[PDB]
Amino acid sequence: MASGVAVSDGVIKVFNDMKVRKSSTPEEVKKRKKAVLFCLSEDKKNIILEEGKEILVGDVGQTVDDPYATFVKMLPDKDCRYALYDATYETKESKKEDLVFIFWAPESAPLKSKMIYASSKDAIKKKLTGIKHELQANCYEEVKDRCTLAEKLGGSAVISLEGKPL
Repeated sequence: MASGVAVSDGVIKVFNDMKVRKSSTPEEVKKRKKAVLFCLSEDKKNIILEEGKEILVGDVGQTVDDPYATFVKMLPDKDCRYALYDATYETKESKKEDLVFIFWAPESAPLKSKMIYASSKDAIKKKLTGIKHELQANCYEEVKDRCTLAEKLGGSAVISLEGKPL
């Protein structure tokens, strides 16, 4: 075989920011990374992060009518990626948000970017340290389903996944 994968540490650097809501004023809270999509290093054996594959939250009402759409959009089935999505629902009380690790691993992915990632599923967490929530999918229907992603946050009372998507 040829298994192997070593995180570049930074994966935690960006994760430590995803755990918390890096914001403050009204001109920042909207610029929160709703989901950070990672990607296997060039070496093909090191867990690292991307540069231009992170969807914000304010985009929903800034330059993106559908934020959740941007995800699956750049979430092909030929490229296993790791994303830390933080769905925002509005139950019978007030708008909230739940951080989750949308484990995107398309079973139809390339063995040259699948045999690692898959087996890497545990290697990555080595840095996450038992991530709170999670949601692994292998189909646009499973990843592009509000009801599904709304399960990790509690879709019992959730009237919407963003006052629109649901």
